[PDB]
Amino acid sequence: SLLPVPYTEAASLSTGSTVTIKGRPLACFLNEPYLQVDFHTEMKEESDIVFHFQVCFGRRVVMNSREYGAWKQQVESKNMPFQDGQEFELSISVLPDKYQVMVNGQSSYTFDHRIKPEAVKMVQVWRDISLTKFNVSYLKR
Amino acid sequence: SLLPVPYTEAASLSTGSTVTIKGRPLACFLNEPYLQVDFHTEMKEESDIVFHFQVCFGRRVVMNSREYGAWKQQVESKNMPFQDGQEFELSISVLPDKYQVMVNGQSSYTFDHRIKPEAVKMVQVWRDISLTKFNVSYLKR
Repeated sequence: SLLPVPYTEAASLSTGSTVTIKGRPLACFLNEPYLQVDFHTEMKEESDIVFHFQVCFGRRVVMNSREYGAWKQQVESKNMPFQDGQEFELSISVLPDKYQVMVNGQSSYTFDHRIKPEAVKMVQVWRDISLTKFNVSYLKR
Repeated sequence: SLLPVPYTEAASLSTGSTVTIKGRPLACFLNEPYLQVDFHTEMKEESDIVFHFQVCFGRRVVMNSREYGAWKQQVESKNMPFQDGQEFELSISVLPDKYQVMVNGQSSYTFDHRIKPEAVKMVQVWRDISLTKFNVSYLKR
């Protein structure tokens, strides 16, 4: 749709920041489209990932970090609030201890900080979605 | 790039048909972009899949069929002729007994027919690639 995918935006995060994403899967859930959101430490796509969030729509979600080039301990969830064929609204809030992921207004996943969120310099949203909205909030000190 | 992705084309296949695909991954291999090619029995994306070919670039390839809505026996290969950051040329030939997948001119995967190739009505190419060329040959009786 409107925004380019893969979508990359320079970003800074700290406690109180919110990343808001509105989009739609490009395929029915039977075909297992993916969504991935990565919070990177540099603008380069091969840079480390403080927070990796990968949805296989209809199946599972995996979360991880990639540190000095290596994936660390995977967290896997079978929670699946996303609805087949529907637009979704994803909110990722930076809390003192964790990221909190809201899906269509419902708390759905959390991930404890492994690296300070201040290390983030870039957010990438990619895989099998169209994107109509992306925002990072910058209202807090 | 040039062609829309996801890419869908109505198609017919029989012995001697060749499907030729030229494209490039949208991400470095460290980020595990995917490529998927599905030969469908109807134009609808939820239709059965006579031949499913899914590359996780740098990692593995899985092949399967989806019959009456259900995935059948997965075949997994660790053969990985695709090169990080490079354009690829994929050829899929319909042989009497199997599909043969050539990558950059090199025989790389085969998959025995589970359903007659004459059941195919559509080909879809999707996931994390750009596409510059897609062709189905129609020269044989």
